[PDB]
Amino acid sequence: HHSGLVKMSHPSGDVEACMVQVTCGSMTLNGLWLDNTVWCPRHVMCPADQLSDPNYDALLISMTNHSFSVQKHILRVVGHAMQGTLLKLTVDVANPSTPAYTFTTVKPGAAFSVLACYNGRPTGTFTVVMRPNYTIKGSFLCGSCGSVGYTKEGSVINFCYMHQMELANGTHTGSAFDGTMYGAFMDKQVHQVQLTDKYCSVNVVAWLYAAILNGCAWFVKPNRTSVVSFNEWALANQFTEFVGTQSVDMLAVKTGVAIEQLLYAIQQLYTGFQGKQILGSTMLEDEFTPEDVNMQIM
Amino acid sequence: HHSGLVKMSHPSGDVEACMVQVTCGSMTLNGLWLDNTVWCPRHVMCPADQLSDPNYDALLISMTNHSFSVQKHILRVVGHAMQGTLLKLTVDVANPSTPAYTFTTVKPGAAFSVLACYNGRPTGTFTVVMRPNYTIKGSFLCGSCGSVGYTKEGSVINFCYMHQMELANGTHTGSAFDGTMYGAFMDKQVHQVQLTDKYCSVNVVAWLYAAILNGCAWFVKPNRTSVVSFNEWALANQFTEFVGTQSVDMLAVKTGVAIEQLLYAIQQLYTGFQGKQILGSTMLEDEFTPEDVNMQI
Ligand SMILES: *[C@H](O)[C@H](C[C@@H]1CCNC1=O)NC(=O)[C@H](CC(C)C)NC(=O)OC1(CC)COCOC1
Ligand SMILES: *[C@H](O)[C@H](C[C@@H]1CCNC1=O)NC(=O)[C@H](CC(C)C)NC(=O)OC1(CC)COCOC1
Repeated sequence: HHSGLVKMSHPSGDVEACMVQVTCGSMTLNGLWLDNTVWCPRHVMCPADQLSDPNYDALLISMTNHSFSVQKHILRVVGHAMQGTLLKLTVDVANPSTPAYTFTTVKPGAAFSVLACYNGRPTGTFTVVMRPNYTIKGSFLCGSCGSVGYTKEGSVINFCYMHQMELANGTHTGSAFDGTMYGAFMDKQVHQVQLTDKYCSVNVVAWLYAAILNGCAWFVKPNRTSVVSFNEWALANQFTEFVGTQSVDMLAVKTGVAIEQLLYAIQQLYTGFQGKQILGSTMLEDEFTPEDVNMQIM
Repeated sequence: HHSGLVKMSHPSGDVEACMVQVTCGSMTLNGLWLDNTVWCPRHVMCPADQLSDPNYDALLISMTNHSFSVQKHILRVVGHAMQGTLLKLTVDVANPSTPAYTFTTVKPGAAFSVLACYNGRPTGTFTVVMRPNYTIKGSFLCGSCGSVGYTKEGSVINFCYMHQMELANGTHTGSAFDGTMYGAFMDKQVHQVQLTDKYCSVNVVAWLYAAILNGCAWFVKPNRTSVVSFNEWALANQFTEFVGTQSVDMLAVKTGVAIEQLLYAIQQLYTGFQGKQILGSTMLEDEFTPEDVNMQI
C-alpha cells in the first residue's frame, strides 16, 4: 500500500516575487528583495581572482552605492551594509509583493523548501533537511548563490537559508539571515571538510510512525528504551539526541505506540531489516519530519 | 559524492494564481480559473449519498448556474457544461493573471509538477511520474480533488492533470483537461483493476548516466544489448519499451558511454547489484528523466 509520504515543498509564489539579480563588477548572483532591503551573499563583491582569501572588510569599504546593480526579471541602491556573510542593500522602492516574514535559523533535522534561482529567475523548488553536520543535499549549480530556503506557518514565511557554497562531497551550505554561515564554514574558495553526519533520531521515529499508520508494524515490540537511555546510546552510535515535540506526541496518541518502543526498535533496526522492508525501504529514513507525517498521513 | 540529483518541481506561483474553491451544495473542492473558465471535477455535483454509481448526466441537468459557488482565496457562475470527467464553469470575471498555457496529455515515464490544494488554498508542491499503469503516487487527502498537474516549456504552462481519486492501493489518478481520465478509470467509488507497474526503461538509463557522470561506473562494460533485443527482453520482465531521444543522446556524449552498454547493464542489475550500490541505492530507479539529469548535472 502506497503511504503517500513524499518530498513536498511549500508553494513558491510568495518567494518568487522577491527574487532579484544582483551584480557587482563581474560577479552576478541572486538576491532577496524584502520591503526596501535586498539580501545577497557578500562574495558577490569578490572578483574570481581573489576568491580564495577575500578581504571582505576592505572590499565593502571600496564600494559605493553604484557598485551594486539590482535587476528584477520575474532598482536603485541607496545604502549598503555587511552583516556576517551577507550584504544588506537598501533600495529606493519597497517590494510591493513582500510576504509577512521572519528570520529564524533552523536546527538540524528540520526541513525547508528551497527556490533554486539563476540570474534572478526561479527555475525549480525542492525540500531539504538541515543535516547534523550543517549541510544540505539538493541541487545547486553555478549561478545559484543567493537562492533562498524557507518554511511557511500561517501567512508567515520564515526565511532560513541563503545559498553560498558546495563542498567537496557535493553537499551544500549557506547563511541564515542573521548572517551566520550554517556550520561556520567560511565563504572562501578553499577546501573545507564537513564534520561526520548523523541519523536524525526524531525523524526516524516519525517515519516509523508513518509506517505503523500505513499498516506496517512488524517491527513493533513491547520492549522499550527510555529517552534518556537512548540519548546516551545515540552519542556513541551516530544518532542525534531525541527531543520530543507535540508533533511526535500526536503520532504516539494516534497509533497507540509509545516513543520508547520505537527508540528500542531503532536500536535493533539500524543494522538492517533482516530481509524485511519498511515503507519500501531496507534502511532507516530520516528526512521526513514529525510534521511531514502528521500533515501527509493524517 | 552526493550527485545533486533530486526530486525537483517547477516554481508554482503562476499556477497558484489560478486556484479557486468550487462548491456545489454540500461538496467542496478545487478548481482552475483560466480566462472566463473554471475547471473542476464533475463529482463536485455528487452528494455523499450516491458516490458509488452517480448519474452525472442527470446531476448536470438538475443543476443551474446558481447551484455552483466559486471563491478565490489565494465569482459568479453564468454557464455550466460537462466535458468528460470535468465541469467547465463560465464565470463573469476573466482571470487577469492567466499565464500562457496549453493543455497536454502526459505519457508514462514523463514527470510533472503537482500543486496540491485544499479549499482553494495551495498547500504543497511535489513532482510525480505518470506510471506505465496510468497512475501516480504523490500525496492527496480528502479535499485535494481539483489539484492540478503541469509541465513547462519556457514560460508556457502545460496543464496535464486534474486530481480525481485515490485507488484501493493508495495510488492516485486524475483527468487530462480534455476530460479523459488517465488509464480510463471511472470517477466512481468502485473497485477497479489496475495494471501492474513497470520500470520506465528510458528513465533507468538516464539514472545510470547520472551515476556515470557522478563517477559511479562499475556496472559499465563494453558488452552491449541492442534496443530491439532489449525491448523483446523487457516484455517478459516488467520493463517499458526503450525509445531513444535527443535528451538521452546528449548524456551518451557527455559520458561517452553508449546506450546499448546501459541496456546490457540493466538486464544484469535487474538480477541484482551483487553487493554494490548505485547512487546510494540497491534497486533500479526509474523516476528521474533524461531531462532531469541533463538539467541537474
Ligand atoms: C555561488 O553560485 C556558488 C554555488 C556553487 C557552485 C557550484 N555549486 C554550488 O553550489 N558558490 C561558490 O562557487 C563558492 C564561492 C566561495 C564561497 C567564495 N565556492 C564553491 O562552492 O566551492 C567549490 C568547491 C570547493 C564548489 O564546486 C565548484 O568548485 C568550487
Ligand atoms: C477528492 O478530493 C477526493 C480525493 C481522494 C480522497 C482521499 N485521497 C484522494 O486522493 N476523491 C474522492 O473522494 C473519490 C470520489 C469518486 C471518484 C466519486 N473517491 C476516492 O478517491 O476513492 C476512495 C475509495 C475507492 C479511495 O479510498 C478512500 O475512499 C475513497
